Amino acid sequence: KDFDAFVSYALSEEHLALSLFPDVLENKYGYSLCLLERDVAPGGVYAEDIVSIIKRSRRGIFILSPNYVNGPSIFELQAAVNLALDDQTLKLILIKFCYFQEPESLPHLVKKALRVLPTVTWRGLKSVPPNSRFWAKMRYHMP
Amino acid sequence: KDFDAFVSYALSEEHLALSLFPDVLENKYGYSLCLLERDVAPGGVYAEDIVSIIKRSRRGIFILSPNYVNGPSIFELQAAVNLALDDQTLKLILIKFCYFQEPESLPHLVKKALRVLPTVTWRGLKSVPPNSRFWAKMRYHMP
Repeated sequence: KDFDAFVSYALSEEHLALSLFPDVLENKYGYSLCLLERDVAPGGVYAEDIVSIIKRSRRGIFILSPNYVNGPSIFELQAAVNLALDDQTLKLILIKFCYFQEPESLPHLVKKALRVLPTVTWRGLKSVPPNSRFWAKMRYHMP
Repeated sequence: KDFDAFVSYALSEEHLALSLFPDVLENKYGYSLCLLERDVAPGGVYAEDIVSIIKRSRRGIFILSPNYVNGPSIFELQAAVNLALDDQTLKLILIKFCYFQEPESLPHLVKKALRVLPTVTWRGLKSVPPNSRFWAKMRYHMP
């Protein structure tokens, strides 16, 4: 394993994933994150790229939103859930970025994980300071 | 390889893939097709299986619709387009099941493939029967 946590995502979601997570967890608290766009080689087969970085990651961190659960992005959480039932060194954490209604024919096991996995509610401006409840819960769930 | 064609999808889109495509191409013309639900053993990683059946397939068949291009199924087509780059034994065909708009955020290679790949139109009751124009074009693009 080569990454503390892999960060999957659909201010904004994108700002929280790509600027805020590495700012706090990497640049301030020294963890080792994986972002698709930074750590993987362009081109390539996206299905393997994710199964690979999942296999080299200690946690999974999923920023849930309506755009996530109704888009192609949900491919990433399914793989994580698949790979997690084989290895439980892999611990998955959801993040409630905003309300999302959950879709109606998500595959069996993805519905299942939504029902039991730990969620940290993202609460906007309050959550942004590095000493916030949000990051506190994030750090608690890191290796 | 070992399959003539892999049939990817998100009456109904599922009836086409699961029922009519075996009825015509498999049964009626003796071809060898791969359906995810039928020809891979359950469990295992969904992203390892689509890459493996694509690698084993002479042809890729993709039933497009808004459901497909806006859901995670869009990653079956993204893999094949990259894999088909490496390997010229793999030829891809697009099926237009019903009108869709090219989603604004597909991977660069997927958008390219929508632009240039051979596209056969599903025309409802007219295309069902074996000697229909849709199956004629289909059998042309088979091995």
